[PDB]
Amino acid sequence: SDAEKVYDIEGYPVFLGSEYYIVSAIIGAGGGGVRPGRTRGSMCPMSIIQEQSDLQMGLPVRFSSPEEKQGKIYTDTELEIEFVEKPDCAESSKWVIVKDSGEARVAIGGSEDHPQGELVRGFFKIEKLGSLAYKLVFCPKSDSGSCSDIGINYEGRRSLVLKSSDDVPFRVVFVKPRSGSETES
Repeated sequence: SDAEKVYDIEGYPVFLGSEYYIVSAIIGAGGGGVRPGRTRGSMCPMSIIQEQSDLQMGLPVRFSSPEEKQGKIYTDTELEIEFVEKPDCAESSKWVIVKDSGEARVAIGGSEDHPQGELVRGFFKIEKLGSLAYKLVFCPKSDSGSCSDIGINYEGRRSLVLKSSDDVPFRVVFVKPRSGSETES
């Protein structure tokens, strides 16, 4: 329920709990998928970067919801995101918002990986960006009544950040990884 259903590029619903690559949509600004990446000035890669090549779909993620453990994903509904793999220096691969430079960025790891005061509590949501794309948004807890678009900060590292305006979202589509009898990690 709530709005419209979110589908992968194959036309199938995006399911909570299943693995999906998040890659740049055809109407995007180029590039591939996302993955944890090196943080400028840190030994532990806790930033999220977008691949420069559309040949690289990045690392898969799985979506979860505070209302149901399974089911189809609908736009404009609360979601939490996590990569299916995490660095050993991080306690988790969950996506979080870290604000400590005027400009909030999307990172991985929770309260055990970042100073509490730096994290911004809230939920993610997937919004439809036409019929050829989607975009991710983050809705702060305290800011009850406003969500910021997730966009790319182009600086050679294509890192994911929260945009102040809604004119520069990272346009994406969802791709299910290939499998069969088993999907080792």
